[PDB]
Amino acid sequence: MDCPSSTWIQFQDSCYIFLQEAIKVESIEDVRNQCTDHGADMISIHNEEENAFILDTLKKQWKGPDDILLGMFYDTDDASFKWFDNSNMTFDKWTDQDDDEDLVDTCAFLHIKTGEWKKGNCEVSSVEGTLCKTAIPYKR
Repeated sequence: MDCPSSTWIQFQDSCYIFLQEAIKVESIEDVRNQCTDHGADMISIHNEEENAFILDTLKKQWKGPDDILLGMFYDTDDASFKWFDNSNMTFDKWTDQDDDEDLVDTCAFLHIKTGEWKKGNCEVSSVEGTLCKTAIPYKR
């Protein structure tokens, strides 16, 4: 087992788990805590392979919402969307959305249906589930 438990789905070189945890999310760092609690961090897409993986995988193993939070945060200083994986956003499935100055009002969620993302950061408490991605040093 590369992954901690069987609820962890191994993909390429990482392990994924959805834990629909209802917690007071102050910032996306708070929601991302749900994952860090498991030694993981929020999901991070570097290819459609990941994007479309999560997409089915979510519903295939776990429940599956219409959209899962991406593990992407909006650094308002850089004004960038960043992966909690701490790696460059080298891939993106951005859909055409409405976008004001700040998209801090919204967060980034990958759409379970199509695999499209929304812009933002989850600085809202309305997050009850995040996908966690942790890499496995076993395959690193």
